[PDB]
Amino acid sequence: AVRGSIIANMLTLYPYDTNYLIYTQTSDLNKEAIASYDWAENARKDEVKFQLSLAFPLWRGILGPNSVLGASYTQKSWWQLSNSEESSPFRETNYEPQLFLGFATDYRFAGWTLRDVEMGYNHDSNGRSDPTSRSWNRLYTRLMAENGNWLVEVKPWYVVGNTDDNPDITKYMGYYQLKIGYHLGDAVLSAKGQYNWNTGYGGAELGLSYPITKHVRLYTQVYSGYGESLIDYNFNQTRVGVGVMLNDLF
Repeated sequence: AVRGSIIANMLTLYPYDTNYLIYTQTSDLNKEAIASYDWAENARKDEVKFQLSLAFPLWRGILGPNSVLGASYTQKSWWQLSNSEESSPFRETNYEPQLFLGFATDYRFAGWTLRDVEMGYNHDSNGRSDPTSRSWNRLYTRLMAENGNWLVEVKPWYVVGNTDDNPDITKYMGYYQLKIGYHLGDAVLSAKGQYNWNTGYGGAELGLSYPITKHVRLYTQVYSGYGESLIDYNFNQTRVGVGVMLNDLF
């Protein structure tokens, strides 16, 4: 089985990243970037945030017994539920589809065991038009290794193609994302961050989850920093939220 291995599992729908629904409250709401929306001025700091993440095997065995041509779809949304006055609109959705090539490996080194090696294309959108449109594409490599109750993932990338809606996004995002998971009994502690040294901008996301049932977990999240979403890429905030989860990191 190997817990947390996206590619191994991938070799009923398949999860990719985590899936979850939480009720959040942000330290501040970026009214500036969404000022062109009629409702923008009466925007509240409490939103429902949720994420879906599916993985789809397209061609298993394309380069051997442990490889796969695959695709994923991760979608995050921030919803102004409590804002009944404006018709509880969606503030923002990020659509993040990937086309990739992944390997279920077993390369051991220093007690660690590298289990996923994945290389592909990444497109990340917010589906809006001008002037609220946000977008960037990336060639990345996702690398995951395990060690007992530890899981560590590193996903470096190279920004490719056009970035006109957010030229300087890479200034706030960085060139890689780092995940740390920890298995305290059935509780999963998780750390998700990215940071650009040359600029000093970045952001982190802490998390704690515990099962209620075989398919549902209690979950709490704390995001703090830049780039929580595309429309808030150049905007800092601390958001905290509580809700439910299907699958975590492992």
